Amino acid sequence: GSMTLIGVPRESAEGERRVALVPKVVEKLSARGLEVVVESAAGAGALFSDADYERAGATIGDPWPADVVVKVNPPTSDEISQLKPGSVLIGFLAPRTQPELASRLRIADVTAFAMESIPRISRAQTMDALSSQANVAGYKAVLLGASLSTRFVPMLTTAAGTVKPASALVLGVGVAGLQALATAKRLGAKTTGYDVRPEVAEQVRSVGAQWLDLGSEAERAQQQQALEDAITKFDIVITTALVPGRPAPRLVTAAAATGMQPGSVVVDLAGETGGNCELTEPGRTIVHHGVTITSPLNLPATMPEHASELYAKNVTALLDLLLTDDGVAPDFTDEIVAASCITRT
Amino acid sequence: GSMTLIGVPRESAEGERRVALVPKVVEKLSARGLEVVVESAAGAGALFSDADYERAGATIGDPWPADVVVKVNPPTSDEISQLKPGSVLIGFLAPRTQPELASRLRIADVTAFAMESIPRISRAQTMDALSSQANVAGYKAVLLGASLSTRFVPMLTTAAGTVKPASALVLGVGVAGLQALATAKRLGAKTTGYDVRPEVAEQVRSVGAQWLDLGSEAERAQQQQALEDAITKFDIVITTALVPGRPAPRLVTAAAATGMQPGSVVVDLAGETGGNCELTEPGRTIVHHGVTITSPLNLPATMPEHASELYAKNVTALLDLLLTDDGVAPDFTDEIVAASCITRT
Ligand SMILES: [Ca+2]
Ligand SMILES: [Ca+2]
Ligand SMILES: [Ca+2]
Ligand SMILES: [Ca+2]
Ligand SMILES: [Ca+2]
Ligand SMILES: [Ca+2]
Ligand code: NA
Ligand code: NA
Repeated sequence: GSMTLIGVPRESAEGERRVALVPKVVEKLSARGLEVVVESAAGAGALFSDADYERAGATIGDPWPADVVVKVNPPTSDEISQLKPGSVLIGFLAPRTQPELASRLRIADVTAFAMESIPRISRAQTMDALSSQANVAGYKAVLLGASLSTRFVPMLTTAAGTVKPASALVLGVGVAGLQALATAKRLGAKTTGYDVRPEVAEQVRSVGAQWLDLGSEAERAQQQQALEDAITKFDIVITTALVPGRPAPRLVTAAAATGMQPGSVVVDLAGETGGNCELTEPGRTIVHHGVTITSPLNLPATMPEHASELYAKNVTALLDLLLTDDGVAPDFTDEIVAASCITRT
Repeated sequence: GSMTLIGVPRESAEGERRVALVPKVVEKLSARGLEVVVESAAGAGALFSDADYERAGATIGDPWPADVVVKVNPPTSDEISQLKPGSVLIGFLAPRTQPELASRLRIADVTAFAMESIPRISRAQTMDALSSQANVAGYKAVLLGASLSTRFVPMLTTAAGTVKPASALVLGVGVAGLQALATAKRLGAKTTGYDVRPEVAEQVRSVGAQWLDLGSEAERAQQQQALEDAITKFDIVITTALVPGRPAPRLVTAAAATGMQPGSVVVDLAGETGGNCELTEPGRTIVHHGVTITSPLNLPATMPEHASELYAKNVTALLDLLLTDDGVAPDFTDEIVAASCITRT
């Protein structure tokens, strides 16, 4: 590993607090003989110091000309300009929403792997960055809902009075939605999950939530109306549904939100692509007819040490495929390597 | 009840969102024949509307000249100027920290009852406003700690990696501290409670927390040092200890806080009286050597519907003592009435 240098930059995006490698993971790479260069204050968002990285065997310095640069968010034009020809870049590279990025990296002679493009196969389970970040997001979505609510989540019997538990509904039960159900349940909520994919029922039940069953043309309208009616009954509604490269599916109409009791909260995780809720204002928290509608845009950044640690393990699992005793040598017959590389033509 | 008018003002204090009666409680008073006047937008902080109050039988109007005015925070000079002679005022009246208030109310010919001065006796269990508000505060303290942490609270085993649970320590286990222990446990933390009163051990254990045992002159120093060392081991530390009318007890030294791991959080509930933590900046969240120190000043206001509902039940339980078929007639031979009245000389 001594001839291979891995570079970790500070994330430049507004509000970002994650860093692509954390000191514990850097320590493992150093122990294997790889050289790691970490940009000064790269870990500052996650409350790490430069000394933490140096203790893990890194040097503090310019990360951009490394043989392999590992980062979180897509690189800016100015960042790409600093990559050296023949290098590898690993990170979220927005293959759907930033298609020019692939072109730019190819022109720069950088071989680049998009973490979003890691295929959903058994061998890649440890490399699934979309899932690790979504786990953090689902957990923090519940904390945000509970923090904005005007009411307790758990049932409590106090000397002053008794209160019923909150009912929480999660719409879209992928990784974030499942973690939201689990976290809401921990906190004492009565929980219900809904997803257009029927096979998700088992997962919803496995975390102790009720599976919402609604009951083609005039039937589809009865269904939409049944979903709208169901939403009005909940104190906390968390929406998570995405379509890669497309607007977020509309799941919470204006009427549904308006029909919720005062002090209820809708936590819409889909704000970057338009929101699942018609009344969502991306990146803001607003009140509509006494109902709080909030649209966090980067929940992983709000819990940045564990978001970064999990992400770092995802990135290093992929990197381990790319490394041989000879240094950096991606095997393009490996499905994971071929599927995630955005620069190969 | 038809000849007795109860007035509910909008709280004027910066950041306050509670209201002394909520619509559900107003409904009960109306049903008994009492007239209730609620100031317009009094419930707006808790997301209630004027229509909610009118539906509960209230009229919307000037609350100050009522026979009984019920409010949350101590009245300002201008508010006192609007009370009518011969009226009753019930609320938090800061008997320790605002002694002139009693004098001012006496001069105004108002008979005033401080909720802080409700005696801690069996008959007054339903009237304990300090406790109901502290329950809300302990719960919201944990949500705030978990929201500021850079790490998960629960142990999780994910495809990306496993994380250990957070350890939470609560210093001062009265009502807020006990609810903080219970809430942290719900969320998945390993919990420990500490209090200078030994009899609190049973309460700490009853919520599934470990009781911290530390081990006169040089012994007291060994104890302080043992507490300091213990604090460094925790991911979330919640401090709640108060002395009525005096500075908050110092429980977390600068060294203790500094010795905590990066991304750990200290949630100090005692900021209004100086803070339990030496590094606390009242009403702010700061970072010191990678450790987050936060000092919320009004956690009840952050969950205002249930804080107000419980408070409303406390206030109305006292009010029921003061009411007879004849209207307002406090019996000063009743220990609760005599102990809580601050204007009687
Ligand atoms: Ca080299
Ligand atoms: Ca090194
Ligand atoms: Ca390898
Ligand atoms: Ca009258
Ligand atoms: Ca009336
Ligand atoms: Ca009575
Ligand atoms: Na409901
Ligand atoms: Na620890």
